[PDB]
Amino acid sequence: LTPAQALDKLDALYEQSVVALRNAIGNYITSGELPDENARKQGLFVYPSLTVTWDGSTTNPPKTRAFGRFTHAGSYTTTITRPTLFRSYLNEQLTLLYQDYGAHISVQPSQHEIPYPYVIDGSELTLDRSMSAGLTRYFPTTELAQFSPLSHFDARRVDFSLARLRHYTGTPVEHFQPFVLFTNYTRYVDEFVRWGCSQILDPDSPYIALSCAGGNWITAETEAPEEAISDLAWKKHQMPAWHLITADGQGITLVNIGVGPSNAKTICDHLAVLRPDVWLMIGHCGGLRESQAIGDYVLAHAYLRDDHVLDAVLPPDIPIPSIAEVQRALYDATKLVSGRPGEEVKQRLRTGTVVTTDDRNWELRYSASALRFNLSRAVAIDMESATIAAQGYRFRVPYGTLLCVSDKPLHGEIKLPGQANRFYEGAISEHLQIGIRAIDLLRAEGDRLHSRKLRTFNEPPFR
Amino acid sequence: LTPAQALDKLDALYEQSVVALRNAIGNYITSGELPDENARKQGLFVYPSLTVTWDGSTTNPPKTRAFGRFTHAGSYTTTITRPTLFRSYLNEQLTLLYQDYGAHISVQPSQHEIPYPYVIDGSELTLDRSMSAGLTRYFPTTELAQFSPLSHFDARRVDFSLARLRHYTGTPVEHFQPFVLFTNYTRYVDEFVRWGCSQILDPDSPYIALSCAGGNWITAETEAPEEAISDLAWKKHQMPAWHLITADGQGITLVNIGVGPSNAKTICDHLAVLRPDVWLMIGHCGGLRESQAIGDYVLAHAYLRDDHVLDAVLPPDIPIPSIAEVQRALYDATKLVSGRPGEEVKQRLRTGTVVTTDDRNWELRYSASALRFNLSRAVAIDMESATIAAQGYRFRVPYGTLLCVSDKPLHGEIKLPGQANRFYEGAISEHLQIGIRAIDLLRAEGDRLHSRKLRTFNEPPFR
Amino acid sequence: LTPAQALDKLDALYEQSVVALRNAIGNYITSGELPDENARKQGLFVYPSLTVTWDGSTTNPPKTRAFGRFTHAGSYTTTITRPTLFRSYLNEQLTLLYQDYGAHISVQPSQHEIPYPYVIDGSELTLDRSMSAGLTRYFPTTELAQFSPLSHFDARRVDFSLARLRHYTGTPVEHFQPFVLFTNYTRYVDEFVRWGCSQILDPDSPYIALSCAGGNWITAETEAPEEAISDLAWKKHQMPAWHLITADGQGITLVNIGVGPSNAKTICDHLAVLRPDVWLMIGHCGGLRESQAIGDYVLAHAYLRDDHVLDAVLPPDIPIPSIAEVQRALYDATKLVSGRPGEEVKQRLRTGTVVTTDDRNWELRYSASALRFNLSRAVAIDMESATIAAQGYRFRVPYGTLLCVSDKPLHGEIKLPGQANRFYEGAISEHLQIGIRAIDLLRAEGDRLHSRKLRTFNEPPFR
Repeated sequence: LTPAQALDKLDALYEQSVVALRNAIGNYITSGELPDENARKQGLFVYPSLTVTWDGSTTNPPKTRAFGRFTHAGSYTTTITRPTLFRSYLNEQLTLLYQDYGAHISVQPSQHEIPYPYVIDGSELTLDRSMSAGLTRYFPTTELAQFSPLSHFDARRVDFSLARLRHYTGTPVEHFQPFVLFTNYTRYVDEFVRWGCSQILDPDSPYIALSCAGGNWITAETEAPEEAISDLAWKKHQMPAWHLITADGQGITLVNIGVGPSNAKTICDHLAVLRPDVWLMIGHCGGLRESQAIGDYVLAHAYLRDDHVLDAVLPPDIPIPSIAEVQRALYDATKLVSGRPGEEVKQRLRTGTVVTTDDRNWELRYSASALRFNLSRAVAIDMESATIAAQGYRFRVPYGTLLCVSDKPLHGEIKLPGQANRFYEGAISEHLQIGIRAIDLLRAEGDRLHSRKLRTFNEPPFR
Repeated sequence: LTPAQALDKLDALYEQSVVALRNAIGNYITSGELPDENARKQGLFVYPSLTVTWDGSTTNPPKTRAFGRFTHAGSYTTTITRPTLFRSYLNEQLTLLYQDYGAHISVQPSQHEIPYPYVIDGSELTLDRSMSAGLTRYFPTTELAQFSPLSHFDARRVDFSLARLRHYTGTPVEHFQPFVLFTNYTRYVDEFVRWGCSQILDPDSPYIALSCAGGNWITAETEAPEEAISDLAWKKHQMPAWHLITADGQGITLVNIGVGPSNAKTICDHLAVLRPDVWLMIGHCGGLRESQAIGDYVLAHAYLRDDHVLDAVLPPDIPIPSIAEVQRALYDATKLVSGRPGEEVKQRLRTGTVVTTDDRNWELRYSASALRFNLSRAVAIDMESATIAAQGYRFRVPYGTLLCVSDKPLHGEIKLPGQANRFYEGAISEHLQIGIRAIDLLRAEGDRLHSRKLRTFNEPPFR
Repeated sequence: LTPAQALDKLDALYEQSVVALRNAIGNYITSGELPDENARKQGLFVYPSLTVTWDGSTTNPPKTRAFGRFTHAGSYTTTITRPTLFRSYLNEQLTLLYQDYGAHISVQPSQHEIPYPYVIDGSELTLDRSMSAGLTRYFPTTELAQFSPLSHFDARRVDFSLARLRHYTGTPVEHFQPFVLFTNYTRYVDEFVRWGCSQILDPDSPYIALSCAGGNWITAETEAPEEAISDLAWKKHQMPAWHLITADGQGITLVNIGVGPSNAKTICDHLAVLRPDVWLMIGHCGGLRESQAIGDYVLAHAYLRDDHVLDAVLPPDIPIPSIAEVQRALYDATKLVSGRPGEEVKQRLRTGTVVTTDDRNWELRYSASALRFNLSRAVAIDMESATIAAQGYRFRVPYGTLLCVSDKPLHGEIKLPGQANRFYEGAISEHLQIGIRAIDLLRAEGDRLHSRKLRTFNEPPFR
């Protein structure tokens, strides 16, 4: 079976099942009819299954490629969902294994049923208690409990996160671009939207659309480009997102994750299933060194993890490295945008260890932290960095952090983003531009972007 | 010196210093003039100091009162800030020690200077780098490096939190009421404002005003009571607050803390300095038992602390108890507001252990958590409870938690806040009313509210 | 006082004290005469003391330099030993502070006496028990329990390590060069000596001498350059060293630390006092990825610390970053020497996380380690790397690791250093050359080499 063939059969089996599940739900609601356990056993409400097999012998198998590689010979399978949505990705991946390895591709019904909530296209159902109780009782519901994996996530895990992304983001998952930017300050999105609307108008710019948290779709032929940032978004969605789309889907997605490790973890948990090409943390931080000035930039080369939120799945003694590719991009982008070539940057940019804490009022316990700050040669403190970085590491998503000093806790200039602090607010536009330029630089690097620094021993074939 | 005298002298010394500091700042800005180190040594920019002394001999000293008591004989002192703001509190406290113990009160300049940022009534003065550098260099600044304590917080710690409360809350600290309600869902404030505006209109209701996050002040003689909830509030402030004020300052303050342990901890750190009479957690949770129905209520009698955020200052093995007074109020209010002719609360209310986690996607690791959930006899899971409760314990603020099941993760009904949930949205109004009634019941209890369950061995004299 | 003046006075006071101490010892040995407690109180047997003071005001103080900087105004002092030995270093350092800050330099007797064992130049005066007991009783001994630090180490700590370096190394501390190479396989020194002797003969090469472990001094005018590697060295010294010296003392020192974290830690502890410019780990490792071929190179970008030896002074959760400057040099040198121009290095060079263990037979417990190897995305495993890197971090000595796969434990190719390993043995010469070329590249970078990534908050003025 070939890539295009597999994709078509996945589409077929998927659509068929969701349509079948919808009907059953409809019938149960209109009359009280239940599906026959026999047809289900046949794969009535089942996700398609993709299996790739490799004999284990090829002339010269790619030994340098970061993804689309095989560690050993055997069969790799995985349940698939939303084939159309992942068309490109699945094509690209299956193609790599088909050609470079001459792998056997096969598609068939899985043993896993699609939880009914994921097939209800419109809105969540709102039947009376007796009705809901019946649905959860006779239909496929989510099951919290959960020879080789072909990809990082299975169908259920992906459907789970797609629903969440939409809810938290107030945006359709189809609009998400491969290059992500995370911010922890509302003004960054103000600046992003402005620069975005502007780009849409320039006929030379690839940016043709702007998806907005809340539903707004802005294009070059839109009447009132002011509805871009509807204040209602921040009340409806916890982590508002904005997508600057391009025809080839190589735009920039910006998510305002807010503040705290909890949110940073959560958003990455879901965004990971879209297999982004990279996500950068572009936000404010507290400068810990006497020589830093508000408005300066910090490029993180390591993290002191005091965020706790990931300690169970990724112990604090596991090193989270930097991605050279991303570091260079971040560094060069700072030279370019900040208008200071060579090593003039040194006066505006500091590269060092960032401390991420889950305690916003960490200042009330400075003495208790001082030793570790010193021990780690801390240069700045924030609340999302390490988390974003750890998640990128966990999910194989290139990551990086370029923060901007919004204050100096240890040197009297204590403040809080969202108050009277002109030197930081004046840095915002520039800061955002550095992130955007880094993305441009990385987007150009093509495949060089992804390296082997994130691969595990049992790394799945799909990127 | 008597209470009223002490209060007047504190007011005098305080205003004098803040005025002196403003002048010095103005002079330095207009000309470049610096204050003379001699006048400062005299207490030019200094916080007033309040000292209460007790000989150690009185007929029958209160041995049962939770607060306003002396452990031993001696002198107790503390720097004071915003005497006017704390007029009632300070009066009530000094009065108890003055009469019941015949204590000696004295007010004098302290050795601590008021950090200039706290005297700048308006926003920050827009100064260039050279100017700011000078201010932080020649004037008092907030420093992290920080006979017996008279109160829980000193002037600097208090000023620090007052500025914060205003920023996070979008409200003036003068409007905060003694009875606090914390919510984690935007709809609760919608319901609170509605019920509030309504009360303001009822001539029999003590509620005469409604302070709104953002600046709005609604009274019985206000034209458009719709500006109560300005959507812009949720963009400008992280933890919007609303105060239903009464003439005697015994109203109800509601803060939407949002989601996560980080925020819960932060807000409590600052709100603690206003010495609230009680704070209740009124939010949604996930029901963990199959016999629970969406919309049911959970009264927490214990907490499994998986929030991490407070592990350093309060180890997980330190037991956080329940306050019987608050429990009864919460239980009775559930009977009253929810009460139905032919039924017992047991069918709607479950009393048990709540798990508070910093991991929103804890479901992705159920197996790893299952043992502890069982071990703890967990009944519900949320993200703020334990934190609010632990902070209450730490700051001696009676606390309680009454949650409402918004979904059942372990039983095929995963629903998210804001998603279409017929039976949880329908419970919000009643839920809020239970909180409000519990407050009413506690407000009536007068002093019974506060007990000795929160006192430490070195408990300060002031409540 | 000027740098040159300070150096002369340090030399004077130092020589004077060591001479005074020798006499006193001589007198006690020949007759039984004890020094008078009065002359001692005057600084008879005392180390010189160097003090630098800074008013705290300078036009534009260096805010970018990695070393020779002041954090605040005040006085910095330290006891000094072997001024002649450290002449260059002390000169360079005092000069930076003298000119760039116009600092006040002063030299005077300290309150610390030189332990007599450090003044016994030969150490060959055998004394009976009664005599030794007397010496330790009436003279300055090495006390184990040993206004702001001017440098990282004090006179006693330095003397302590200089003695050790000589003993372990079988070399005079005066011969140590600023650029260090650490190896864990004897063949690397064979290759180093060969390439060294050869360089000494080329009239264009800066290398004019070769100090050998054991005592040999080889020059362009030496008869038998075969005595370079005397087999007796490996029996006499635990960590033999070899120095390729140049007229300006910018050669290359190579130390064969052997195997194990204990040795790696120990050698660094002592070598640190000579304030090297950099030290690189050039040794073999086990390749953990099936795509790696024996002979391939591993550039470490992070370390999984399973060495234990440094856990107490540097907790495993403290991140040990990579030094970009060193990483580039190592990377570039691999391109140049490995003659694989461009991105083709990828096939020979793998950049990733290295696991350092103190358990050579770790293979007997693979299952127990597999989880962490995977968790850390381990690429190779060795026994010195992390330790060397940690020590570099702790002592502010730029560091880096470029290992060469000598075997593949996880893939049926286990090989022991010294066994017939066609593809590892054939790469040793190339490997060593990569290290040497990295040093050449770094040596050219001048001051760029040192960055601020290693500075602590209380970082001493001296490099």
